[PDB]
Amino acid sequence: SMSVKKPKRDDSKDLALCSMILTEMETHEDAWPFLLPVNLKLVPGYKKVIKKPMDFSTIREKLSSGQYPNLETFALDVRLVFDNCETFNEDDSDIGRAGHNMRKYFEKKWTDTFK
Repeated sequence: SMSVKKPKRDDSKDLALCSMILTEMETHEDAWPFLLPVNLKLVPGYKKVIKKPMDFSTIREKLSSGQYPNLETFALDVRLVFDNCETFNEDDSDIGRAGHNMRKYFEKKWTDTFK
């Protein structure tokens, strides 16, 4: 509350560390469904169904341009990528399996880096 603060957590390396995690996600072999925005002209249903499209390239550009105020807003967009993928894709599809795998991979790096 006013003039009453918990001790200051060092957040000065967060930007660098999120960039590193994002590099690791970009270079994973199962990243291909997520590298670029879904083509809303070429994929029926996507525009109407997925209210907030997100992809790794869009996260990389937001990250690079100071559009994440803190590491939680960064994790929210990463998780959005996988939540969208589960919304639109069966679990027993290549893309559906890719998304589960990538979510697992991300969540471990997140825990190991920050928790």
